[PDB]
Amino acid sequence: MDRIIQSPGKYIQGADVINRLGEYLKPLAERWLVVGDKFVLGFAQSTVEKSFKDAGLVVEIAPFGGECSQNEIDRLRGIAETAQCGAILGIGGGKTLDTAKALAHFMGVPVAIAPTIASTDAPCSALSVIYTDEGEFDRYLLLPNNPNMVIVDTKIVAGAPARLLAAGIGDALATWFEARACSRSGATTMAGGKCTQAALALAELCYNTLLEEGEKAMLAAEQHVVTPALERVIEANTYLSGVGFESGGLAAAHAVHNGLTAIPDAHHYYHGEKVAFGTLTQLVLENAPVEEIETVAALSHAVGLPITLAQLDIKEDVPAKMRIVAEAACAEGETIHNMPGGATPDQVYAALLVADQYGQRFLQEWE
Amino acid sequence: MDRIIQSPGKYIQGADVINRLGEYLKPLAERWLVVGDKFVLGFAQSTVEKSFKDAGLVVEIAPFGGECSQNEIDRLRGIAETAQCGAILGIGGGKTLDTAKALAHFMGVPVAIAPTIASTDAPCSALSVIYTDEGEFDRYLLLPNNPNMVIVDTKIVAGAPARLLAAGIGDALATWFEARACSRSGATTMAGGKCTQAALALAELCYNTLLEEGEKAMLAAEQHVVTPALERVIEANTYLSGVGFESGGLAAAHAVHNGLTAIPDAHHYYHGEKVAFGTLTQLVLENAPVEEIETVAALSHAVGLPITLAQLDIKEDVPAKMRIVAEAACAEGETIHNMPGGATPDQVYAALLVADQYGQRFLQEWE
Amino acid sequence: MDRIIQSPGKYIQGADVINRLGEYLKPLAERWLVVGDKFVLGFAQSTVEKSFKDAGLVVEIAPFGGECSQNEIDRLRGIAETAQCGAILGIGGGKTLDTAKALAHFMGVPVAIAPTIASTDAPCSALSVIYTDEGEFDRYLLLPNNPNMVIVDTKIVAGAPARLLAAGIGDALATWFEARACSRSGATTMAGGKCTQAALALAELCYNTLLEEGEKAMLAAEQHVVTPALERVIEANTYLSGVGFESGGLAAAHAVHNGLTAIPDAHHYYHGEKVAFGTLTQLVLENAPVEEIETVAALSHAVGLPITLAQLDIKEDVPAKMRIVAEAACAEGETIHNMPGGATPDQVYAALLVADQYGQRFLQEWE
Amino acid sequence: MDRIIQSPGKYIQGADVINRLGEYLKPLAERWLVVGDKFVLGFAQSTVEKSFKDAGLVVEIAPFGGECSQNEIDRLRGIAETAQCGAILGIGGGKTLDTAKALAHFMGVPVAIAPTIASTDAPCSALSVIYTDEGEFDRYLLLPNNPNMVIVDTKIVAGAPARLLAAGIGDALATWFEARACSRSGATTMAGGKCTQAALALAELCYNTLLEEGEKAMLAAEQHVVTPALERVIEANTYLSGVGFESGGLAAAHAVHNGLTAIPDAHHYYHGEKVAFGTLTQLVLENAPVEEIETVAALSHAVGLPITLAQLDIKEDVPAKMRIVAEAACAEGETIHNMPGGATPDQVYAALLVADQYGQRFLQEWE
Ligand SMILES: NC(=O)c1ccc[n+]([C@@H]2O[C@H](COP(=O)([O-])OP(=O)(O)OC[C@H]3O[C@@H](n4cnc5c(N)ncnc54)[C@H](O)[C@@H]3O)[C@@H](O)[C@H]2O)c1
Ligand SMILES: NC(=O)c1ccc[n+]([C@@H]2O[C@H](COP(=O)([O-])OP(=O)(O)OC[C@H]3O[C@@H](n4cnc5c(N)ncnc54)[C@H](O)[C@@H]3O)[C@@H](O)[C@H]2O)c1
Ligand SMILES: NC(=O)c1ccc[n+]([C@@H]2O[C@H](COP(=O)([O-])OP(=O)(O)OC[C@H]3O[C@@H](n4cnc5c(N)ncnc54)[C@H](O)[C@@H]3O)[C@@H](O)[C@H]2O)c1
Ligand SMILES: NC(=O)c1ccc[n+]([C@@H]2O[C@H](COP(=O)([O-])OP(=O)(O)OC[C@H]3O[C@@H](n4cnc5c(N)ncnc54)[C@H](O)[C@@H]3O)[C@@H](O)[C@H]2O)c1
Ligand SMILES: [Zn+2]
Ligand SMILES: [Zn+2]
Ligand SMILES: [Zn+2]
Ligand SMILES: [Zn+2]
Repeated sequence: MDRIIQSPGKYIQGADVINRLGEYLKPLAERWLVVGDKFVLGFAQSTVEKSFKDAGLVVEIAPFGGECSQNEIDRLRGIAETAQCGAILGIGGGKTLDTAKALAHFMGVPVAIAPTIASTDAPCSALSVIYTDEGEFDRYLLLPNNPNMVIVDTKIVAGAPARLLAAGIGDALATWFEARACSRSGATTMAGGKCTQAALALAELCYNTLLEEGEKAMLAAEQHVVTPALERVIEANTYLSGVGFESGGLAAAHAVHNGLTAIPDAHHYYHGEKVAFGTLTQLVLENAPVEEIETVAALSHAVGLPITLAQLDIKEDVPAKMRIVAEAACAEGETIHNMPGGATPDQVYAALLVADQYGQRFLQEWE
Repeated sequence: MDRIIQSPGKYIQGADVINRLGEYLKPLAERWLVVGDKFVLGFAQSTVEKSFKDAGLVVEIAPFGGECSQNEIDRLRGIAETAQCGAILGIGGGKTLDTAKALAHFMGVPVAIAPTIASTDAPCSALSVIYTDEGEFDRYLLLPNNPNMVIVDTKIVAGAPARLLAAGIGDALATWFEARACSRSGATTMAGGKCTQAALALAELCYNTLLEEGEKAMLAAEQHVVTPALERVIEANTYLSGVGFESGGLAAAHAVHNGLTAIPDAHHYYHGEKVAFGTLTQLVLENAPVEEIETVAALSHAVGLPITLAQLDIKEDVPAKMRIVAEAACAEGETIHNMPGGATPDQVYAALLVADQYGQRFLQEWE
Repeated sequence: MDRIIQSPGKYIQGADVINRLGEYLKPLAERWLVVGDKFVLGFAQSTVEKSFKDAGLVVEIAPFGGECSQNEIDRLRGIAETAQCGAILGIGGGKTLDTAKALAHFMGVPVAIAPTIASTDAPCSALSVIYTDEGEFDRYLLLPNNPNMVIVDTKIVAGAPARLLAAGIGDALATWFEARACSRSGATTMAGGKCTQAALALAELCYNTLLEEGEKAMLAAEQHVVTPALERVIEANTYLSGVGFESGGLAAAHAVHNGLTAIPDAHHYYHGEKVAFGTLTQLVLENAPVEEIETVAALSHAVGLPITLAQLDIKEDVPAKMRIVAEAACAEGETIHNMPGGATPDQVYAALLVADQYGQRFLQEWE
Repeated sequence: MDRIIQSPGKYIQGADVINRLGEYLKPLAERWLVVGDKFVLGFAQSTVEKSFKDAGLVVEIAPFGGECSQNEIDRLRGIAETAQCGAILGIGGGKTLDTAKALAHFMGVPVAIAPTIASTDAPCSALSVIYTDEGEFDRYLLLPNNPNMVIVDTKIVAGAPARLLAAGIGDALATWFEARACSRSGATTMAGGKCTQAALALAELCYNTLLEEGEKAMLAAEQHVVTPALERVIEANTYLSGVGFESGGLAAAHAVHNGLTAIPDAHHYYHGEKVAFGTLTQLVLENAPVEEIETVAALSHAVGLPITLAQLDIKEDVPAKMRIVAEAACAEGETIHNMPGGATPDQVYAALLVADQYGQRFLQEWE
């Protein structure tokens, strides 16, 4: 069938690009509603206002309630209609960004996306994940296009807690493995077609970038400063991983992430931290070579991601919980079925326990 | 400076995808002006009308005058307002697509483009070239965004003259060398910033695809059939080179192309045919290793592109003509200035004569 | 523009060459003033006198006051005019040698240079660095030629404190990295032109020599004896590094050295010890691969050079001091601007902190 | 023994650098004798006079007799004292440069040389060959130093006959093999000591430059234009081979050259043309591996150098002539004695016949 690749229309990254926001956004619309993470507005709200004002734009700022829920979106629709804005800007982490995309779609207007962390591969995709106000999965909202514009201030990312950069590394490290599995199996992507070569190349670049640059990038995030390694890892966590997962494919790592959220123990760990264990689980399923397993385990360990179930607070009733994870992972319409030859609940259960054992031996040997 | 990559929002490629234009375009608008010339509407019109009709869309077919000019745009816009079209589809070669992009810009509506050939890398880009009704360059029209949707029917492309596929290879083969040069010089790209890693990776993938698949694809093109090699070369010629040139950078090869168009002798050659000589010229300028120049000359020769001035019909008064080419290639604003260290007219002159001598020696040996 | 390489007219190294000084110097002049480091004159003054006397030359010996200042040079001019000498010999470390060059230039006579340590790349260059008597930077004196003759007694070098050989390793280890950056950026060299191939080759040889021979050479310097590894490292620290920096180029490592001298904490560390940290800082800026960073950090550590700010006594108020270092490093006319794409004060600050972190982890891991 | 490298003080190369002779030479002297023959002053004189005039210098043009002989030197010195010149500029080919170096020596003043061809490696060296007014070898004049300044206008060199560039390649291609042999035998170099690492690295760079760039440069030479390949070959032919031979060492190839000049048949060939056969002779003597001899024969053949005795017009009485060559090459004082293990007349005789047979087989295969 057809080969399809999707992208945001334009992706921009640079130090202090928050000062140029207005100038980049001006071609899209004159009037703007900003949906902003509260923490971020706390240090940056004047800077944002000045950026728009200097470009001759009209802007109103709405603080974000914190969850991408139907209620929050509806609240923001009300504010948007009153403002009669021609476009939405999301500025924050993934929850803020998914909310802005959904809002913009319901208002039928352009959306710009300004990640203030590089924590997940949400920013670039044509998808918003909707939750209940209690923080539970509600539904996927499939958008007819990717954001018009994605603008990443690398200095703001560098000032955020380093754990959130690690989390994004854990999210993005899965990308190549999942897109390759889908290539091998011939699976349809979220873009609705088979893999392009472009998408697999970006997915592989993502993996190699993290291997070469991940540890260097963490030194910079820990000191809250911008270096070339950090710029490269931000691009990987954001553009490469975004295009790679959506237009290259999802498989076991994401299915296992979803499984793990059915366990209360891990629910407050970051998306990428759960994806990280999902990647190790996937390498058991696809029987990756010893040196590949070790390379991934070593990078994950070096940036502080979990490589064991105990690092996700899964310490008691492990067999029973892994049954739950395995069943959820193989539910109808999960992406585990994109693996070459598929995966049964028993195969995933087996992979979970064995990945945990590999993690546990890796750690012991590290003293 | 910021690092920027731009892309069409969605790129789709597949055999007989023209049957699916409706389902794919539906999410963007209900009412469409379809702009195509007589020849294309000749084979395509009834298929388009049925695909749109079955998706529940409205179409207004507007035969195209053949030239991308302000008058032609105004006329078509005339027709589009009357019909109350929400979106433009261009279907055909580069002049038709250029026109649909410009029209859609002036009317503030989305654009889809459906190339029926793969002969240049211009289609996916955020640029429209405006011409006189007589066919002379008027001005470049910079667009605020790349086409919303690009849809390539590989079966229609396979039916086009094989010469046009080779010409496309000639245009796309420059991509890597020009992006690499701009990366070495730190030049600004047409997307408005410095190179992303993503853009450089797609430019290099373009090059490697053409090396690996070029000759195989030309066998398919000459038999007018679709193979995976042809599919890959079409992607390289269209998506990879489009992103590579616009977000990776242009340099000497394109500037030499422009110089060659000041020479009446070379008027009957396609864009990519002149660019193919420009690439060899560039490799002399940057003093590429013998093995690289030989690889490029061999691929160019194997798919029928020119590697000498005589194969562009430049046979008489060659010194005098190359002074003209060199002076034009080095005109203020030209992309030759993106080469590391720049290039003077004298340097470009020298490279033109030596690239020609190199091509001549290469042809002599080949027999 | 023009490609230029500069050299001393003749470079000589050998064990006990101090005995052949007179014979080597005789073609330049009959009457000589020797400007001599006091420590050196303390053990070698009779040997020097005998060398000249045996060759039939006339010599007068002036002990060097210790700083290359305008006053010291003026004092020595007075002595030289009275002596009516036809040439100057400098014998000592870098401060003695720069003084002799400056003196010889002001008297308009030939200069010979006899390093008694291999501590910096001063000896061979067409430059004298002038200081205040208080030991502060005054001005660069650009000489119209390099020394006529450079004569290195490898046994005298071997008898000096081993720390001063390490210091020279730290000075010379920067050479390849800086000349390569300048090659990449197209920067002008101190010789006034673009890089020759000759200069880059000598710069690269310098780096590879230190990697292969640095540790072996330190064993010999510690035992105060001459081996082939020591002879090779002396040549690297003196001729290779001299030609390499002047005719290949300076970039971030030297700019960072200059920054660090604005900090009182490090002021009494040797030139090369500060350059060593500057090299690690540069490898952050140019995003060197992990294995290159590690190779350089390991060699620097093995010969006793600093790889952390604490090893230069920068232990308190580090952020504030690194702002100072970064601003000085990027001052107008510094060589940091020779890096590909340049470097802002923020980029250099970032590189300083991250290089320090890499150093600190390297040391921790070394237990 | 001491390790010594000698070099010209400053080497400058660039297109149209003749326009900058004044600014570059100013630092050495105010008043100049410019020595050039009719032909060179023919194209160069007005340019030189304007460059000097604009720098504020005085010039006295002294047309050169064509032969480097004691009479010619005395005459010119005559003119130089009258004019009260502080420095000599030689401009032209090797006989003019030789003369300027010798003159400047006898008058005790600095010398600048501006080669208008790149056909031998003699220009940069500290040696002048003196001849009879009739053109016969009189004596070698050893100079205490290399030229103060060497200035090569690559655009003038590109205008010279292509044959002279190839001849230069022939002269420079020996450099690495002769320096390597002297390094293996421990022979003393013309600079008066054992090999430095620097000199061996420049000799090997010369070889690799010619391999990589030789054929490319010959295309530029034949079109009479400047490319980077030509620039690199000019540097190899002039600076790298000059330092390589004088500070690296001469061996069999030069001795064979000398032997070949005792044979009237080879009189119409350039120095580098005879040396090219001498190199192949040397590779037989040292029993170089088949792949090395083939590489050298192929490069020599590709740029038009002789690889057989017939291509030096030695066609009759070849055994008898090769006895003469072998005896002369092995004369007391000749450099063949620097080969590891030495060489007897019989060994050299054998190598000459076998090198010829090798060349003949190589030409037969090539068609
Ligand atoms: N749509 C997709 O394709 C896709 C893909 C992956 C993940 N997601 C979604 O992404 C969400 C997770 O995003 P997230 O982990 O970024 O959560 P988030 O948006 O809640 O951000 C995490 C935390 O980071 C803080 N933060 C943000 N910027 C900061 C800054 N500059 N300095 C300091 N703190 C800062 C926020 O205040 C917040 O507390 C989930 O809802 C998940 O479903 C969507
Ligand atoms: N200087 C220039 O103007 C220049 C230079 C180089 C390339 N080009 C490009 O080349 C084009 C020139 O050709 P054109 O304008 O006449 O375009 P065109 O559309 O007429 O090109 C040939 C056509 O034949 C069609 N075709 C033939 N048999 C077919 C079959 N069996 N099934 C399906 N399709 C079939 C192809 O699909 C294609 O549309 C330009 O539009 C431009 O894109 C232009
Ligand atoms: N001109 C240039 O291109 C260039 C390049 C680099 C550095 N420099 C200059 O070099 C200077 C630093 O030179 P340095 O570090 O050699 O300083 P230095 O000349 O003061 O020598 C350092 C110490 O070594 C001692 N010493 C010298 N020879 C000895 C021996 N044989 N045995 C024992 N002790 C011996 C001296 O007495 C002195 O105390 C600075 O002024 C710097 O600006 C110039
Ligand atoms: N046995 C020998 O004497 C021997 C052997 C081998 C090589 N050589 C070398 O070759 C030389 C022989 O040639 P020559 O002495 O007649 O030297 P020459 O200077 O006349 O050589 C040719 C000249 O043509 C000039 N030229 C021609 N067209 C030009 C243009 N358009 N622009 C600029 N310059 C242009 C070149 O610059 C060059 O100076 C010797 O001087 C020596 O260096 C000598
Ligand atoms: Zn994810
Ligand atoms: Zn093009
Ligand atoms: Zn230094
Ligand atoms: Zn020679």
